[PDB]
Amino acid sequence: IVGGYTCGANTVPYQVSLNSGYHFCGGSLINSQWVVSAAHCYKSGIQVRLGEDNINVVEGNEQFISASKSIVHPSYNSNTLNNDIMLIKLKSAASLNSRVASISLPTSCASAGTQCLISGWGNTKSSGTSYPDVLKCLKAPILSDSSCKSAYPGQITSNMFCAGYLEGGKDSCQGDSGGPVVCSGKLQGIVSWGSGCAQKNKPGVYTKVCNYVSWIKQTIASN
Ligand SMILES: [Ca+2]
Repeated sequence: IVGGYTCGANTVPYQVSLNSGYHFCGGSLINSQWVVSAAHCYKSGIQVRLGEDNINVVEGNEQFISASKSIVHPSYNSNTLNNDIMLIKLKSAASLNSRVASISLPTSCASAGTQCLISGWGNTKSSGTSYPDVLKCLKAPILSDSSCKSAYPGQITSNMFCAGYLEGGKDSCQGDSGGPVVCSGKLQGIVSWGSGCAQKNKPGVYTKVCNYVSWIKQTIASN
């Protein structure tokens, strides 16, 4: 997250870290045994880390659970990043409380102008590299589809939305991928892609979760 603020320990209780020997992507806990992330975060051998703040220090609220199965969306296209969503089943159910909690799925899509919370352990610099060890947060609005398509001609599908600031300075970045965009207490987006981080006229692009609710619910019900 560039231009964000330190969330505070366990203030974003649905945020997960995906770990393969190191943190490589975020995700969101949507019930006691399932996480949603970005398909471009797919790899074998994932450990899901819940209850994290400092990802390099054991602080006492963590739960470390290996994945038992990963399901990339059937129509994911790695070249365009259309349908950039995947589900991860945990080998065992997590223990839910105030510091580790699921986030509700949306019943309706969010409209442009709605303010959302984006979080992650990604890079904090738009030029260069500095990775934080504690979770960072950013409040940002959903932008109009017209402005999103004008910033990224020919690249925005119906399964994507833009959020952030056209003036730059505040954005999600590398290492935030897969993490949540939460608006009015519902998971509306997944950190997906952008042209650099925090550049003028190049806001972040997010997977539009409301289009996938049926696929999520059907997949969970049978796996
Ligand atoms: Ca920790």
